[PDB]
Amino acid sequence: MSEWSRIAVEFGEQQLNLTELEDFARELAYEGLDPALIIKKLKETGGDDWVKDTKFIIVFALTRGNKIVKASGKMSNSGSKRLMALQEKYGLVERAETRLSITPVRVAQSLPTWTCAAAAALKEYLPVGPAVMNLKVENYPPEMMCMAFGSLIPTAGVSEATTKTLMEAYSLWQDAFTKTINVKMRGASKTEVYNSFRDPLHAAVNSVFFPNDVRVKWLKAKGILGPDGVPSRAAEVAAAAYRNL
Amino acid sequence: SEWSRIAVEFGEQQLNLTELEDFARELAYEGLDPALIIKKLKETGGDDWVKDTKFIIVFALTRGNKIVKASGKMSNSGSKRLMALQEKYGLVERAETRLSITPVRVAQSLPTWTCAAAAALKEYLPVGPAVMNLKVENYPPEMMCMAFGSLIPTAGVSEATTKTLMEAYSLWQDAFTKTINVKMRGASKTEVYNSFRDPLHAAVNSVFFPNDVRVKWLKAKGILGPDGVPSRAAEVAAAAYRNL
Amino acid sequence: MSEWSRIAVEFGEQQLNLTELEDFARELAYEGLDPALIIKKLKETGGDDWVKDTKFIIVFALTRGNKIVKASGKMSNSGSKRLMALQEKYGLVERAETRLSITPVRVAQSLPTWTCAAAAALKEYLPVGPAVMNLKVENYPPEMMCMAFGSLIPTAGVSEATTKTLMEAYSLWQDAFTKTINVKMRGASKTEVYNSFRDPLHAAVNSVFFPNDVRVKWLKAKGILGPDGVPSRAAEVAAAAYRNL
Amino acid sequence: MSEWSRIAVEFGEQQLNLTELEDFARELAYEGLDPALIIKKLKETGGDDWVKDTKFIIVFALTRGNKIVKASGKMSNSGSKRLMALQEKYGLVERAETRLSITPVRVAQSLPTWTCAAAAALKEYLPVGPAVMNLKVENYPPEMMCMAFGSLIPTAGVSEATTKTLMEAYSLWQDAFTKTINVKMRGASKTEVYNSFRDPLHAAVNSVFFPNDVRVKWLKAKGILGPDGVPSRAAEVAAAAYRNL
Amino acid sequence: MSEWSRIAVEFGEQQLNLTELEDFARELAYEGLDPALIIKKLKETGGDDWVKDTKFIIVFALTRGNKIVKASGKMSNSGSKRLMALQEKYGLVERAETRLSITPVRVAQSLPTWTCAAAAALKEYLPVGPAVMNLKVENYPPEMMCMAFGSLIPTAGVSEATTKTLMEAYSLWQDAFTKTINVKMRGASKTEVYNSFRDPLHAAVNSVFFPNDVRVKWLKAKGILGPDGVPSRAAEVAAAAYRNL
RNA sequence: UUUUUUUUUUUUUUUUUUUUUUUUUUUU
Repeated sequence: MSEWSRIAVEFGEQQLNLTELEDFARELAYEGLDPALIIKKLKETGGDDWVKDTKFIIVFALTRGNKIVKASGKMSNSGSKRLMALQEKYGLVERAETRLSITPVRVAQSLPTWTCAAAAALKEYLPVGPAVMNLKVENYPPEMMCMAFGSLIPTAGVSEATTKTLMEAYSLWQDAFTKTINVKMRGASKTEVYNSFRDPLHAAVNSVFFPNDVRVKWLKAKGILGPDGVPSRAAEVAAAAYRNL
Repeated sequence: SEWSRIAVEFGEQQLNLTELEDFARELAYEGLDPALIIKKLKETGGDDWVKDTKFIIVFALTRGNKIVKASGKMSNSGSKRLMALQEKYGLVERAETRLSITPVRVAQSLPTWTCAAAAALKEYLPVGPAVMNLKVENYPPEMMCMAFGSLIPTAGVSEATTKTLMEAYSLWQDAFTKTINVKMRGASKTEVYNSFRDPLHAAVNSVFFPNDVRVKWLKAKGILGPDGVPSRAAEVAAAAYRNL
Repeated sequence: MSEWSRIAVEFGEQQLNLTELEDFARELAYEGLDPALIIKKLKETGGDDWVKDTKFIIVFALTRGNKIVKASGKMSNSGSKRLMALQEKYGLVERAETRLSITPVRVAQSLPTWTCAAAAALKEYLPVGPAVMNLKVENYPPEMMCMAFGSLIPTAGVSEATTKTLMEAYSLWQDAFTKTINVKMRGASKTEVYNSFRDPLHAAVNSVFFPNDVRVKWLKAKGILGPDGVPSRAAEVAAAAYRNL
Repeated sequence: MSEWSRIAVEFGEQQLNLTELEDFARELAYEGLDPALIIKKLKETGGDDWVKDTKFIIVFALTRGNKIVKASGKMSNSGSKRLMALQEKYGLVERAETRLSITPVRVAQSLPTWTCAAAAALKEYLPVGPAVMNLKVENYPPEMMCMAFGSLIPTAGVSEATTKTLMEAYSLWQDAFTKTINVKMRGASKTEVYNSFRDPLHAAVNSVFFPNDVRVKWLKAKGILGPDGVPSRAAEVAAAAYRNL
Repeated sequence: MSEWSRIAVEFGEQQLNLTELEDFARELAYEGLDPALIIKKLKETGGDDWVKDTKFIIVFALTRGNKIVKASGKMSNSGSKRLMALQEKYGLVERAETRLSITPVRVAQSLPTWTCAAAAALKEYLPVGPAVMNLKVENYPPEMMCMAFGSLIPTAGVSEATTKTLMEAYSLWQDAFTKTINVKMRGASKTEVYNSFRDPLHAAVNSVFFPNDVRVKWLKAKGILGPDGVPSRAAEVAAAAYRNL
């Protein structure tokens, strides 16, 4: 023939090796919540005030969302004046055009070990609170009532069965949140709304920046799982409720 | 890594409940405050605010909030005064902040006046008997207004009455939404309620306009009977909208 | 609670004055055409040659439409420059965005009497011809055969019963015109096509700018209406044909 | 009332000039394309290579379409060098917006005899070839598998009955062609298809550039029309299928 | 009737020599993206390291799309400098404009002998994979979740019915792929979703790039068809799934 | 990333050789 197919066919006798091919996929994957760079801008700009600085931004992401410019107009005058100062201080963005972009939801997503705890303390003020969420699943735990907690769910050191059921329970909250927060997904099918958060959620659970030691010791402290390592009663009934309509 | 440990250490710190609660109240959602729009409305006009507001009210009742676009397709006499009132109050065609003062905002901020006026303007509203009379008969003109969302009460009256009055109200503005939006025309009914459930309930749940006067004004308009049952036009509208 | 809320309840409880309010209601209604302004713009700008300049503009609307840019490239190039010369001189537009906006059809709608006479003198050159109109109805009046006839139909001084017959007869020409001029409208129901031009037509006949006293004398002099105030034979048969699908 | 009421009345009371209005009507009458004009540009700039160059443009519209840039990036490099020169030589525009605008489709339908003769010898290369069209009618003549036969069906010298059959026979090819070529129009009804090419088809039939006498002579030589002046067997069967969707 | 109507028809009646018009029918025919044309650029620019560079591009095509800017903005640091470096050497673009334009999926579609095995190894990392598809067909062939397996569908040496089953079993993956990856294609009928990927499929299958002697040998080695030449049970079980929607 | 937002046409629609589609395609 020629160099047309002979080179192409000759490429095939090379035998693929699993680890190196996996490494390319491991190195080349979707993630938009890089814990490394997201925290550098907070600490480097503010030496000691960053601890109270991150207090303001994270609760803004947990309560209202990411539309900084749209929220500020509908914000209180006292809140808007300082929020814009924080906006100018770091240069926050509303749309995650790039990974290095600083948006409040990543800050919450990068410090979930408190964000979930803050959600427990702030239940009535959540975007989807007990007034609406409790009408879907009985006695739902308030810790899981958050957006950033998805990075705290374990993936190693605990049985995969607990991970699967806890995946289902969290996914139900996303269904309640996504329908309420977005008008487009209102009235859509159960799978259609589920299609909206496969990638960000699966990236959080498989994230390796958090060691598996901190999550397992934190979960048992809040009672979301029992001493034996299985999720609490409220978790499974939430997971079971997701199976049915 | 080192920065992995500080995140672990940061979360182990005991959160301040009263400080966090202080943050939450400041960051709680705030919407159109009818007290501030009246404040700007009252302070700018010393004595003509009574007659200047109703001129803006009828403009929002008849035409949209597009100030500049409506002025170019309107009578010359009306254009001169509207532009003068435009500069006097600093109206904005769109609502970016809570301080923004758009003509439709004034309509919803004074529901009692703006909605009784629409009763006599049956042939002048953007949508009325000329469009939806083929669906319902003897439609009440006293609620053919953009501000009737803030007039329907939920306390002091039975819950079922609130549902049907909301159910009847949705019929008028279902056609209004379909006629007013090019992309929304010919869409599913489920999309009509989904794209409208959020704005409707905010006006209903508002606690600015007193609840006792809501029913009393509605009582004199014939919408609610003396016994407390919705008028015949309410149920027939309720039955018509549910079945497409 | 607040005393200012009590101001709102009293402000709306006062009895509304219907007569004064209705004055506002008519004052804020839309009026897409102002025949005073269309004449005023031409007279003040090019009044030196306004006698001849307006004649070319209207006959263009008589024989074609509003698409200046699309029409300038298809017509003869000997006079295409002059139309483009008149394009910049007066500022014609293809769409009526505002009242100040001027289109060729608007000029025709502002001088209903002359354009009907011009249509009579140029019967063969209209987009719809008497040849297809002859098949529909015999001896159709070429002066009635014009777009701007709607603004010339009388509503006062003549009985309403015969006005509808003239209205129905004119609708036959409009039905043929709008079917030919728009390719998509062909093969449609009789009531649907009649509704595409119904709204502009009723607004045109009810216009107050053109006096009704001069409307009758012009209409009688052109042979459509006899000296007794009754339609001619051609007018009645044209209306009768329209009533039959 | 004011001057504007008087201006409208007095202008219509003026005596119109019959020759002045008649002059404007003829000037504003237009023709889509006179094939004499299109040959003027082609023949003048080409001294002796115009016969080969026209033979190059003619089949490019007959085989690939009226897009110079879109085609040039998806065809042979040997032909791209020459074809790019042809566009620069004649100033070929992609879209025909003016009567002076020159596109390969205009040249394709400006030489009706040679264009559709070429399509007969290249059946497998048409965008709508026998393979995709044999499922609608059996034994369709190759000479009609072209976009220039619309101007080959005559008006004078043949009866109205045979002309209608030829129009209907061609309309079937256009129905397959228009559905295939118009993206926005693929899922349209049968009565909508006839409206899409209603005006363009009758424009070619009524064109006066290409004489009627050669039209009937060309048809009989190609077997389309019988020696006695009647359509061939393949004509009515194509027309019948068009009538039957 | 004119000297120019005659000159237009004089060469339109000339007999056409087939060996000069069909000659200008293959120089103008369609050749889309040509395999071995993209390969040449890879060999000429990175001949010392094209083996390693090609694998990274193929992995990117498998686990991502064509938007190089969108993908690079939400992924790791180390890959971003690596992928951007390979971008300027090889000139990868997100949109294909010509035959010479190279997009990352195109490189992976001209070497299916590797990406099929690569897809099987990384079945967990495909944008659409078994995890969202095992509920459709059990024990699906792992080397199917790739865009290049269709260019190696056999056409000679095997029955046509076998090819249709392989075509159908391949048709299922895009039915899961284009439905999930395209919001517009979501909720589409089975007939129109088939036509979206029908045209690229036939060209890939009918391509003469791959000799069929090695096509079957590689296909046999993957075990989804027996040594007798009939597809394994995994293909036929997919056949039942596709036919009933 | 919604929680009182959406203002469409409203005496306009403007055709008489126009539309050039797919043919290893798109990653929201």
